[PDB]
Amino acid sequence: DPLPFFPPLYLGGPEITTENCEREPIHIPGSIQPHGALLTADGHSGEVLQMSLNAATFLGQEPTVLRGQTLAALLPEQWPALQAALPPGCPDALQYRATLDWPAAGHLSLTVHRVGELLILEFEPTEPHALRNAMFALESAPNLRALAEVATQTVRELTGFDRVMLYKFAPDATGEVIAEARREGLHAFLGHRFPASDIPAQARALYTRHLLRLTADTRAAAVPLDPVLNPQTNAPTPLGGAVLRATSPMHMQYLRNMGVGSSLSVSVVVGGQLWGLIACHHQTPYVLPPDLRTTLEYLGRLLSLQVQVKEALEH
Amino acid sequence: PFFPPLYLGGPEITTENCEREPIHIPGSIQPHGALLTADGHSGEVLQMSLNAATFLGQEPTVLRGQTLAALLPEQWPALQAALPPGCPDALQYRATLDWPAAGHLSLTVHRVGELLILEFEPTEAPHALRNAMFALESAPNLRALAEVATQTVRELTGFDRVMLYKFAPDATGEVIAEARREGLHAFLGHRFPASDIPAQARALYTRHLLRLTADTRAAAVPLDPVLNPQTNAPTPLGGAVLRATSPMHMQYLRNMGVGSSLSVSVVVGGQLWGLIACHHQTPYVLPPDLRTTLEYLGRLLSLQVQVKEALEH
Ligand SMILES: *C/C=C1/C(=C/c2[nH]c(/C=C3[NH+]=C(/C=C4\NC(=O)C(C=C)=C4C)C(C)=C\3CCC(=O)O)c(CCC(=O)O)c2C)NC(=O)[C@H]1C
Ligand SMILES: *C/C=C1/C(=C/c2[nH]c(/C=C3[NH+]=C(/C=C4\NC(=O)C(C=C)=C4C)C(C)=C\3CCC(=O)O)c(CCC(=O)O)c2C)NC(=O)[C@H]1C
Repeated sequence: DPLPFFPPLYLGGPEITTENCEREPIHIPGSIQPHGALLTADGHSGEVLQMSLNAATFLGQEPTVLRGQTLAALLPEQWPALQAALPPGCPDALQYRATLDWPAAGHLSLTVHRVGELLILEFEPTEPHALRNAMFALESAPNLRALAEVATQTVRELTGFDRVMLYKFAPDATGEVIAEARREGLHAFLGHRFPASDIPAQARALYTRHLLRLTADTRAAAVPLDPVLNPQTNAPTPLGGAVLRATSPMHMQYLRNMGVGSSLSVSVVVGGQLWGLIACHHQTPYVLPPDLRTTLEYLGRLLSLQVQVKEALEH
Repeated sequence: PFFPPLYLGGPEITTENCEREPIHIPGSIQPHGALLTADGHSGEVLQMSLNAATFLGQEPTVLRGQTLAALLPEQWPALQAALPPGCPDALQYRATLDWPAAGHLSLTVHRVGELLILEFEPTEAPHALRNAMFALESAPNLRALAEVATQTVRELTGFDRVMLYKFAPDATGEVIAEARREGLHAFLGHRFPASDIPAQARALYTRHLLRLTADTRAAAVPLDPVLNPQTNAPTPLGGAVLRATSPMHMQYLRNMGVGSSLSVSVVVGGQLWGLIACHHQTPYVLPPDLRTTLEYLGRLLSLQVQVKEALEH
């Protein structure tokens, strides 16, 4: 039965059990994963409102100094570019990316998107023809099976992940592993099917709009935003569009129990519906840098197109 | 059918026999790169472009005996695996060579039956592609998508004019969006007859998705031999971007005052929906890595055109 979200934990909401799965407001956890930092800022003035508690250590500045400046002063070269790329009223799915040379922290990748009157800024550390070669190989795959196999093998070669599966949704939202590339010694998940509650309904809706999400370390504690609520609204900060957003504790226990240290997945979206997932596992924690993740994002789109094409060749 | 090419004493091309020019077998290439053909098994260099000596820095005869194994040691096994016998002519493999004579070359290979076609071009060596991809996806409708696409391509390439040219059901073409330098004529809204892009050229554009003319006044460079030794027949060059452009179509560019021209197929439901069409007033060799960006954009636009057309119908 579909039911509306509970309030999050920090607003006195209940703790999540197997009973109330579909009602966890996973998009507003009030916290991020510790391998990057996040700031929120007023979309018109550029006043800095919220920051992750670890921000001082990524950005090399005291909180009170950060919060006391506008983005115009903090990001003089990027602030006008942000404002042109992310105009008021734009969708929350639109992202702008730049690379910064920050004194204390080396090269940072900056990813920005806009939710209403809020700008959300994510900072992460950042670092030949493999993509072009893959694009052509995907297109020349003769059928859906060969496409799925080429796609899994390519992603594994690009990333070094221990296990890469193509996980396809059935009409009842159960899912099945239809191809996989895996490290020697791992047991096969090929042909196994998994029940529709394994990836509940509010996560599938979110995965149709925001196409990549990850868990770099399944044992890492989440880092709170400070303050936790958006001071504009005294309400929760929407993080569904932020790759740094903390992962559901329910989902992290599910991965730990499987022996997974690091998890990543790309959505494959066909005709406006979530067709499947490029799902990756690593046994140890593992951070895939932003520019490599971009390659996977591009492959997500290519695969969406090629899945349509291969399936049309099939009636 | 097709007329024989000129160099096999076929008729010269007019506006009476527009549909019958064998644009895939011109026997020559554009001079900003070099092409070798080679045997699929032996790696034996069978044809070369008369200009190969320039790019490769090799005494002419040296090449036309040697083997790819010898000539490209690191690459030759990769090719063997990447382009297995029986693969499609559409499948391409690329690498960057740090080659003694020329700082860096791009190498592009595909296979047509028993022949490997190798293309060499100068090359080199950020977020504009990722930023463009998200911009295309958030365009609210087909019109805005067209506008974003043309603007994005112009910004990435510096081309004087970028158009989105859409085919009607009878192959009548219409410029539905345009991004252009100040002080050019506007081709926005204009329609053009179907024979401007003749049937045999639309079929080729459905399979091989990027073509260009780097300099509309440059002479083609012959293949030597012109005929493939294997077959004593013309080498198919339809999947080669270095392939010489139809003199008929270069005359049409010169008469417009274009000095360089590039397009990308937008393919939807197995059919040619439209072209990303680019103009430069002067000669312009777009480097291979930037062309790759446009090739990606072509696929992304193909996806988004279907998405956007579905939310009208
Ligand atoms: C009562 C709650 C439960 C629950 C919640 C939940 N699950 C996700 C997301 C995912 N669950 C996945 C499950 C699988 N992993 C596999 O390897 C297989 C099969 C081989 C299955 C079925 C997957 C793949 C995802 C997507 C993310 C990923 O790829 O790692 C969420 C949302 C997480 C978030 O967005 O932060 C939630 C809340 N899952 C259950 O099984 C029950 C106990
Ligand atoms: C007797 C045959 C004729 C003919 C042949 C021909 N045309 C092409 C390719 C193209 N023609 C194009 C025409 C236009 N360019 C524009 O900018 C506009 C309008 C604003 C039109 C109508 C285009 C866009 C192409 C595609 C290639 C490109 O982007 O430059 C070929 C194929 C050449 C090749 O692939 O090597 C041929 C044989 N064109 C005619 O107009 C008649 C006279």
